[PDB]
Amino acid sequence: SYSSAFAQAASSSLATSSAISRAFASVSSASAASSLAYNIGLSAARSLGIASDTALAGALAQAVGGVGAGASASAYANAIARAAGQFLATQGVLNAVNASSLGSALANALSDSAANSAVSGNYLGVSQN
Repeated sequence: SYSSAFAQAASSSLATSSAISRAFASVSSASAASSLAYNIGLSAARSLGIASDTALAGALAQAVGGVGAGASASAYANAIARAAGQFLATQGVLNAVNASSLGSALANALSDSAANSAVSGNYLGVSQN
């Protein structure tokens, strides 16, 4: 079970990533959540070198939209890590060498992308207090 191992390491980092928890709590619509998962997924897919960034990010958009708004950071993180998990399994990137630890590597790419959402300085709800 390479997808479950990838999702264990990905979940370990996504659950310690308060920036990803804030990304999912900031949005209040399943299309805003799927669009965040698309934007952070295009960034992760470009950093990882994927030949179809729109298809991997599109699977992450459908993964987050599959639970919909008003859910745990674990539910969205597991949905992303299973959808990335299916994509990296069909690429053969998941292997007995370290399919587990590559889940932490994807969660680090998504964490860089969700911290990078603070570059735009408005999508995190915004405040002046």
